[PDB]
Amino acid sequence: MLSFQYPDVYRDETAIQDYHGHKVCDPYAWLEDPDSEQTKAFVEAQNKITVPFLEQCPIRGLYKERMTELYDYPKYSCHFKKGKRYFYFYNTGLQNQRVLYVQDSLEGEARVFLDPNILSDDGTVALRGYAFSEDGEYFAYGLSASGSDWVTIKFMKVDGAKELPDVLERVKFSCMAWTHDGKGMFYNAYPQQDGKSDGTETSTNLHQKLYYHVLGTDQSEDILCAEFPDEPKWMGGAELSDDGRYVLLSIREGCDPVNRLWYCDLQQESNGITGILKWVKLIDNFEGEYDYVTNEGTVFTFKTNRHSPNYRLINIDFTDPEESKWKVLVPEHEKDVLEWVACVRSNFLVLCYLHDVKNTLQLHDLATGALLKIFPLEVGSVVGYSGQKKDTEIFYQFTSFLSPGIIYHCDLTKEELEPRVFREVTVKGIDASDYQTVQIFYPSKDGTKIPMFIVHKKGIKLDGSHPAFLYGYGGFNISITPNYSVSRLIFVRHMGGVLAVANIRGGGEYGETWHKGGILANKQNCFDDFQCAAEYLIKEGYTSPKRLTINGGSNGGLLVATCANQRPDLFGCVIAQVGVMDMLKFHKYTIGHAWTCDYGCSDSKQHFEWLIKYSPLHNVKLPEADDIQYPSMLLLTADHDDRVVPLHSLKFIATLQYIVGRSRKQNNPLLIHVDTKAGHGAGKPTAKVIEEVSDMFAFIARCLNIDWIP
Repeated sequence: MLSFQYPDVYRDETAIQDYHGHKVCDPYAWLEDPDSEQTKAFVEAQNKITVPFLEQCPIRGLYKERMTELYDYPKYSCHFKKGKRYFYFYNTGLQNQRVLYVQDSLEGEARVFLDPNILSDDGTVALRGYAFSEDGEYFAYGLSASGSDWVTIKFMKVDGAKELPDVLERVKFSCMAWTHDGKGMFYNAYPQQDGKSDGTETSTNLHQKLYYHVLGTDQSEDILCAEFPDEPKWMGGAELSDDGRYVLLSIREGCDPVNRLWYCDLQQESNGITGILKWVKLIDNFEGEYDYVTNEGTVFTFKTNRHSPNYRLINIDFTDPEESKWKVLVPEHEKDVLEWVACVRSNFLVLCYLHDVKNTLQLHDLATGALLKIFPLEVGSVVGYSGQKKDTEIFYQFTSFLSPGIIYHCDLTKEELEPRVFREVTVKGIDASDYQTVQIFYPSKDGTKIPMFIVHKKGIKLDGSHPAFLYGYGGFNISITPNYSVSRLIFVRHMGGVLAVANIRGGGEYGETWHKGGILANKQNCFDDFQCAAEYLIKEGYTSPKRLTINGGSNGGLLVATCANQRPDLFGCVIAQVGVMDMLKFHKYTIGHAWTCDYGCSDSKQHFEWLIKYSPLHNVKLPEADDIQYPSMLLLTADHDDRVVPLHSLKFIATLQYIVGRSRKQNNPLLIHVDTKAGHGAGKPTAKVIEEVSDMFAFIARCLNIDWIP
């Protein structure tokens, strides 16, 4: 098949670093500089071979045409109310960015409120965060360009959708919260730094501070309200209590699901917000997570994991704050994870649980925590919710593997609560009834039972003949729950494929114990779990190694790259998106310091010894057996991915092509595609999403020689 040559790539054989006596050579360290002529030429040369490979075969166009047809369906978010108006997001089908609409009543005619598509023709300027004033009359929103995490905050008056002059720069990883007097808004920003701040730099992000912006002033006038000069990794996010009386500051240091919780009683400020607030350090350690739900006077309800790995609700009275005095409002469940909680209609709580990787939704009494109502759902996920304390209704959106899903509405003023379908769209071209979703539990190496969803055409024979696409993430307490993907359903229907999603350890599916089971010294459990998922699909006859593709992104990109090194015999194709590949250096760049809770950090001798065993960049090795080569691999990244800097994928592909690609037995391609004007993924325009899925499935089809099934 391979009718191209890999690019010349210089090896700096002098690049050696000692880690606690262990010498590590890094011959492609120069690819860490995105701005050099050398790195730019590398990217150019790699794209020059990848693009013709992906575009050459007619199946890419067949896939793209079908994706363009099938993805063209109306896409709505839940309605939410702010002040006297309702809002929702809506994409007519193929707009690059969804549009924010407003109406003056649920009966009322909608109009465009914010349309990001007119901000850039290629749709690479996207909304990233927003906050309405308490009265709903003013609106702040973040914009990111080219997929960067950097944000510019802009402002509008809601009535008439009027642009205001206020602009806030240097915003990243920011909360936004208006004080209820309508004077101004809390937000986070970083200090000025040398070099670029556009998403193409690798500079580490430290010393984030909390500011207050008074509407109608220049950013230079903003008040510094909190800073942590002795703790450069701390990040303090502010929110207002539901009654507007207290600023609650949640301080985090990295990815650990824990936070400090400080508060400021605004009534006690000497003269309004004029400098560092009189913070009361209610919870002044990183031992537990405390997520504000609501308060009634000084009694504050928090969702917490403090000695409760599946989470629970507690009340802390600010007048009697010692731990032995806290009240348990809704105890921890033995198995089900309490995912989130909202307070609505003054004295209702909405609780969303995860029960064996499917969501349930119920209403509880605020005063006692008693269960009041179960909202019936099919098997799938709750992916949207609206309803705050002053609201008298909820909206929530359900989705699953086989249907775009349903938006429900429930009027909570009625004696008998009757949720009703509010919006439901069906995708013509896909008949959900032709397919089924099953959940199985398979044993990992150490015997732990791991959940997996499998989606396939009804009545297939389990004879190993089918292409399969196995997805995993496995980290950061993230649960991978059912979601709707037209792109994956085209693989099922038009490529005869089987979809699988493995809920491996490191995730949040079974609470904090599931997370801890796949981090730090136990990170290898993630990889073992995922390899065991592949073995299950093979043994049970869904697929065979030569027909199996694995995919993951970010921490999931690390997952599939590691699995390619550890078990190249198990996979036909590997697609690693925006992956962390250099586990010895990840903490040096942008926000990578925040991932040490899951990975550790190479500065520690103990951690180095875990990391070096699985780091993809440091474990590329020719398979011993003459009859085994590496799977076909495709790495996808982009030049403004400032979440996972692209050097990770650049150095990894250079290493793959040199160590493995040069071998005579290697006939499967090892390729990278580096996109422009894009980043880690959030906010990617529809046009780019379509190109990306078309590339992925064309790669699979070509490498595995799969015929299109029209």
